[PDB]
Parts: sequence; C-alpha cells; structure tokens
Amino acid sequence: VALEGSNLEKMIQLFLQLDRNRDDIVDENELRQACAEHKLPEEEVSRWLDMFDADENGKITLEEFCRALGLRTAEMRVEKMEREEVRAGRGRPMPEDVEVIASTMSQEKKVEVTEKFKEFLAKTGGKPEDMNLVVKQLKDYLDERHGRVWQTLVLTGSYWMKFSHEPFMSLQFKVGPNIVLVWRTPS
Amino acid sequence: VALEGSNLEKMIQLFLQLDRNRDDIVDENELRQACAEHKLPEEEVSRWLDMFDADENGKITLEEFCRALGLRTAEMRVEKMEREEVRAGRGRPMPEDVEVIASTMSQEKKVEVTEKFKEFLAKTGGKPEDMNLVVKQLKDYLDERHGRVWQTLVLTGSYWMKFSHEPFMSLQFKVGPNIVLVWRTPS
Repeated sequence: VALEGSNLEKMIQLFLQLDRNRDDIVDENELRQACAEHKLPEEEVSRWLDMFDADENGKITLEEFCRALGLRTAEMRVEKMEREEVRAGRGRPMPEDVEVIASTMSQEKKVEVTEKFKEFLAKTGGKPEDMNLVVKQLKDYLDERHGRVWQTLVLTGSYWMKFSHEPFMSLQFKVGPNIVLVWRTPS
Repeated sequence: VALEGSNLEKMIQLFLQLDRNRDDIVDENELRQACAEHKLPEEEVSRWLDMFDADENGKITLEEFCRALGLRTAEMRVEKMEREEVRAGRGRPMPEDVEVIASTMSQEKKVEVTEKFKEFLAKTGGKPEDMNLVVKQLKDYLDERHGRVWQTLVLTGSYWMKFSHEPFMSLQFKVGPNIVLVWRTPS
C-alpha cells in the first residue's frame, strides 16, 4: 500500500522492503525497478545507484547503502522493523492530546518523542518561561538517544515552514496551544 | 567594532581579520593572541587549533583552516570582504521595516535575505494561503545562491528554539506581523 516522503526517503523505504534480515543484501536492479514503479525520477535513481559499491552479483549490502547515504545501519535496522510492525497490523495510538501535523518518523519514534515532550512539560508547569527548559530537555533527549543534531522548536500561533532533514527524522505536532517541530540534520 | 556569535564564529572572524596577504596565510601565534585578547576560552581554541596541519612554520592557510573546520573556502573569501566593508564604515542599510532579532550573518547577506523575503511576499498579497509559497521561494533561492541546505520558517506568535547552524549562516528577523527564521545546516 501507500509510500510517502521525499525521493531519497522513498528509495530507502523500498530498499528496506526488499532487504531480508538474514543477509541484508538488495539487488541493484530490483531496487531500480521498484523505484521506477513508484515514479521516482530516472536520473536521480541512476545517480544514487552509481554511489553504491555493489558486489560482483550486483547486490548492495545494507551497510554499504547506509554508508554511501550518510545513514546509521543500526538505526535503519530498527526503522525497518518499526515500519514492518505497523504494516503487519500492530499499530499503537499516539499519546493522549497529541495531534500530529506532519511526520516522516516511524510510529514508535513518534510515540517516543511526543511522550517525552509531555513528560518534560508536566514537570515545569508549561509557562512561557519554562518553555526554554522544555525545549532544551527535548533536544538533549533527541541528541543523545537518537544521534545528533536535532533542530527543536516550540511555538504558538500560525507558522509556515520549508525545511530539510535527514531521512525519517522529522515530526511536527500539537499539544493544546503548543506546536512542536523537531528534525535531525548532520553533525 | 565587536565580534559576535559562538566562540567558533568569533575565532573565524578573527582569522579573517588577520588574513591580510595575497597568500591567505595566518600566523597561528597571532590567532591565539587575538583569541586571548577577546577572552575566548583556551580549552575550545586549543581543540580547534589542533585540527589544523600547520606547516611547522606556525602558519595556517585559509584553505587548511576551512577544510579542518568544515567551511567553504570561497564563502569565507566573500565573508571577509563583506565584514571588512562594514568595519570600514561602508555597510548597507537594512531595508525598511526589517527588525533583526538575532544573526551572525554578514550585513550584505542580511540585506539580501530580508529584501528577498519582502519581494517574494509582495508578489503574493501576503495572505496565509500564499505564505507556503513565500517560504518555499525563499528556501529555494537560498539553497541555490548560498548553498544547501536552508531551514526557513515564518511565524505569527511566540517561539522557543534550540537549533544548530553553520558558522555565520543564521538570521532571525521581523517584518510587520511576520517573524522569519532562516539558517543553514550541512548537506
């Protein structure tokens, strides 16, 4: 069923769907064909394929794929399973009063981030002077548990945003009057 | 005139001010002296200064400095020129109605960015259905003319932010009811 995100994220999702835990190896041609059948630009995919060092059989290991794209293989193993989980029917609710605006995160990670924001907010009382502390605590949690470096914002009122982030690392949500925007970038 | 920004940004500004020869050569002892005069902490300066492969003649070239620090050499050449203009009393005024909240951008880039936001906004009518297009135009302009990748936000209301940006590449400003946040992250 449906597949979502930027072109690079869709290629990564398709690689993870073809990948099998037993060997973590994906056929280059099968990856290209799946990208074609999901309408990705031909030039872009061919340019990505040239970045991957395939073996003599034309197979890309998950490690080589992540290395070439600046991804963390251990993290992509977890993403693979957390996405399979929801496709298999084992989805979870979001925590109470969480409204997701947009996201590229796996569902488990969405629960993790929104529950930590609610926990940090509950300890400070949610006044504007306490919001700097909440933002710093949420950024610290994200930087440590999910790698550096995270852009972290809380705002009230209306907003419009065009932004760039590492694959699957972005989430925009609302709890009451607070809008929370988090995403990861390199370094 | 006064240094601004992070310790790393201040050390880079000092490097560019010291670089006053045709070969882009800076004397490492002179750089340390400037950092000491500007009360930059020794622990951080020493960590950065060890990232450079000084020639054993105690000299660092702009190119070596930029490579060790993850800066684009051509951008730093232009940054030096723009900052010196301001030091010389020859900077541009900010355009009408622009209130700068925080920035480590050079003055000429601050003028260009806030000017471009006003022009993109003036060609739409300023309505909320049109602001997604304003933000997209600004981000695309910045990505192309000043390198990838730019984060771009327009907001009405209040905000709290912890974020990370490349040296000199961040600007927050207000024009009328709109607060505009822009900054660049790697890649």
